[PDB]
Amino acid sequence: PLIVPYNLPLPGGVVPRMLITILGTVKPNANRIALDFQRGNDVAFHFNPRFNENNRRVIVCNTKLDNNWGREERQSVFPFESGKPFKIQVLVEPDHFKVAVNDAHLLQYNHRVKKLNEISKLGISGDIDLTSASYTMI
Ligand SMILES: CN(C(=O)[C@@H]1O[C@H](CO)[C@H](O)[C@H](n2cc(-c3cc(F)c(F)c(F)c3)nn2)[C@H]1O)c1cc(Cl)cc(Cl)c1
Repeated sequence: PLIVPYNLPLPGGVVPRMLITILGTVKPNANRIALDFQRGNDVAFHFNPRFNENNRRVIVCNTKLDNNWGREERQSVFPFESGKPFKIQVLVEPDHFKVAVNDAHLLQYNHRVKKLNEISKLGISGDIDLTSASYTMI
């Protein structure tokens, strides 16, 4: 297993055709999970499942620039379930990050941070038992 919060360096940033795979299990009674692709202190892509936001389950996506969050992108579809194993796959594409959960397409997030070669970290945080975090070129 891996220790959470987890820091996975992405040497030289991300590039199109780069596939990142996170394997884990959501804790029972989980409240939140967050993936943070970072460009220094900026968060290029924050992918944040929320298990209880006003008693609803929602995925919140955003970008943080100079310490300020931007305009959120919300997804009704919520594939996660407390206490169950999951797989998140983030495929870096020319115009967006493509997220699939448990082999099902979930969302696309357009690149607001254009310097892909500077998004050199993925942080993994939240109410999970983290099993594996890696990348490969497809
Ligand atoms: C109300 N409000 C929010 O709730 C913020 O929305 C942001 C996305 O828009 C981030 O999700 C922020 N966030 C989550 C986490 C986090 C940390 C962990 F360690 C986790 F394990 C985890 F799962 C998640 N860290 N930061 C969240 O505070 C907010 C919104 C805007 Cl747009 C502006 C402001 Cl000023 C506040």
